Amino acid sequence: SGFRKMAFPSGKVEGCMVQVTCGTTTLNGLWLDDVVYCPRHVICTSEDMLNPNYEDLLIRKSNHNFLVQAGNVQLRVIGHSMQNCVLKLKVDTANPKTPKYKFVRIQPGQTFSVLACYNGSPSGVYQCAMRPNFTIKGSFLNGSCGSVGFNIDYDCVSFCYMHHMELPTGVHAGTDLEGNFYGPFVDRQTAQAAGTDTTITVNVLAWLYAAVINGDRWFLNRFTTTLNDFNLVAMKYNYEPLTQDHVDILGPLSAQTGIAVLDMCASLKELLQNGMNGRTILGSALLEDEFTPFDVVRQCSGVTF
Amino acid sequence: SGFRKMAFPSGKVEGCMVQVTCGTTTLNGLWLDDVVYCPRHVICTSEDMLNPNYEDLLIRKSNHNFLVQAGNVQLRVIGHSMQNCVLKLKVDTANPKTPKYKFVRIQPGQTFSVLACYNGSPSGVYQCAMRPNFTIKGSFLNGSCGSVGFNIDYDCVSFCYMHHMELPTGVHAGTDLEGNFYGPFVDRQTAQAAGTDTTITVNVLAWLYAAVINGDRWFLNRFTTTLNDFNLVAMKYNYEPLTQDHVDILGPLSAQTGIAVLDMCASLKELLQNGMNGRTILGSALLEDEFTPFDVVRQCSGVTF
Ligand SMILES: *C(=C)[C@H](C[C@@H]1CCNC1=O)NC(=O)[C@@H]1[C@@H]2[C@H](CN1C(=O)[C@@H](NC(=O)C(F)(F)F)C(C)(C)C)C2(C)C
Ligand SMILES: *C(=C)[C@H](C[C@@H]1CCNC1=O)NC(=O)[C@@H]1[C@@H]2[C@H](CN1C(=O)[C@@H](NC(=O)C(F)(F)F)C(C)(C)C)C2(C)C
Repeated sequence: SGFRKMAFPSGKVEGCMVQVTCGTTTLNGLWLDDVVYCPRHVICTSEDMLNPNYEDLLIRKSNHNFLVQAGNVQLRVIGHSMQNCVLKLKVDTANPKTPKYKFVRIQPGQTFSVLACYNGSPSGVYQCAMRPNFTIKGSFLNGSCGSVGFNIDYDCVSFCYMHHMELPTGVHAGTDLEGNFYGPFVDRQTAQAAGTDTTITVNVLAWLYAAVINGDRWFLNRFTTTLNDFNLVAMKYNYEPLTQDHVDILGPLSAQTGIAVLDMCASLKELLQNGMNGRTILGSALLEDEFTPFDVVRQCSGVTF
Repeated sequence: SGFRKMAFPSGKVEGCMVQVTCGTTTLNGLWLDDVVYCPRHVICTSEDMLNPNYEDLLIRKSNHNFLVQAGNVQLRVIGHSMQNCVLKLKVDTANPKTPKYKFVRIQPGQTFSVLACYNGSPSGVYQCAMRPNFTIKGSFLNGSCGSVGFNIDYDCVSFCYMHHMELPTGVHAGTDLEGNFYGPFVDRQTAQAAGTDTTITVNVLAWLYAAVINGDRWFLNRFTTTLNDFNLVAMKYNYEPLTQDHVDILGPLSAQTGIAVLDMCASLKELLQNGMNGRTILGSALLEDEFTPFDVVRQCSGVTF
């Protein structure tokens, strides 16, 4: 029993991380096969930042202008190119620790693990969600860029995020591994602000089921609601619409606990209308929206990699 | 910026985990050099559990009665012995992925990462604290025992916990890697209850400093207090005493922020006396006590391994 914010084991990703230095700027790269992937703003000087012409900056660079280091070992760059907002550096050595891997673009609401890195070396791992406004609530300092977010399925690593920047409220923005940003953000030092955020309703319901499975049951009531009447109440409290596909995805937890999705919706409605009144759920005094249905099942049934 | 509950990278520990099977019971072991370490209750049948004589149960067992598997590879046991509540199984193969390592007994208040495992395979990683009552608030299912807790310093893995059991309130108890329990717990299925828990004051102060560093400043007041008058108020709200050694350990954060430890104590006193009034600190509506001073510095300055 117990329920914790839990990350994927990071060992497969750890063997892929390298340091990339261009002039005076250092950040992290992902070494897979004989390619190193990193944010293109490595080629900017603390100067180019307000309005850079990346295509131009890259035309001046030769292979030797990129120093790539894997622990203590120098990797010679033998080719370079740009794809959207990431650089691909072709190196003379295939990484012998390359996992089985895919590149995926995740949707808002989905969770992943971040391996926070500095100077090509891991500092720590944590789990977060892709918010509806296309930001994440991470922990990233100067030098963190090129840190990656990932999921594991058995032995296949799904790379889904590479970190690029920090926005005013202390939230974070980055790209997929093909270099396209999540959200309306660009890689320049200019006035940018996150859209207002909403609460991921399907995940809050998944979390309420996790609470029942672990024996925290005080918030269950004897009523039901319709999907439509629930969605009126959700909108008022800045919650995403709940769709029929979300009800289908909650099917396994609903089955396991014997509580119909629309019955749990009635319980959430009363929590939103009446507050929690100093009581906690799973040790928390706020409703938690960074667990997917799949995350709940994984932790509560003990799936391994 | 940002502050997250962050675990150590787990890759070094992942290469040490194996499956240990004795008769019908399977759990996890830690393979270091040519020794596998695991909880001794692997030699119990779902029967022996209420009151086992381990010394007796072990006398009946031969080397072949332990099946040890490392991924798909069989490790032959060539010797076995017991030390307190852990078995040491001598195997015919030295683990080629053995990290630099130490065994340490941690004190209450200290934090570590748990690599939750089933069938010798990692499920996830999370951070927790050794509570004052010598329990941890983890996430562990049937088959989790022998999962380990650890710290990293640069390249040295400090193993500090091996998981053995779950107590009534859904909290967890286990041993150091020499087999001695944390707290007054025994490895039998009998009526056991955690002592009442207290809040780790030094860690709550460390967390308030983390909040200032990240720009969350609303709770700072213009007053000071004495260590003695603070400690009267702490005791009333079930907080550990704050000692002069704890003030010395907070020295770096106090220096960095320019807020004297006793000034932050005055702020915490008002939070305890007057509540937080619907406001959050670092996104949280409760005071958080699972970050040590060292954890705050690490995350906020970007220390790597
Ligand atoms: C990567 C090395 C670094 C990571 C930042 C630094 C602090 N925390 C982080 O996550 N990224 C940058 O420095 C990028 C890079 C230059 C400016 N920048 C920013 O993150 C800036 N943010 C913004 O300009 C904006 F989001 F728009 F508000 C900064 C103000 C935090 C420095 C680019 C975008 C090329
Ligand atoms: C390890 C494989 C397993 C891990 C437990 C199972 C559920 N969550 C966990 O962390 N440990 C055990 O099954 C141990 C083992 C038998 C009984 N036991 C317990 O954890 C039990 N707890 C207690 O008896 C007590 F803490 F005292 F209340 C149980 C009731 C949770 C099964 C020993 C201690 C030999």
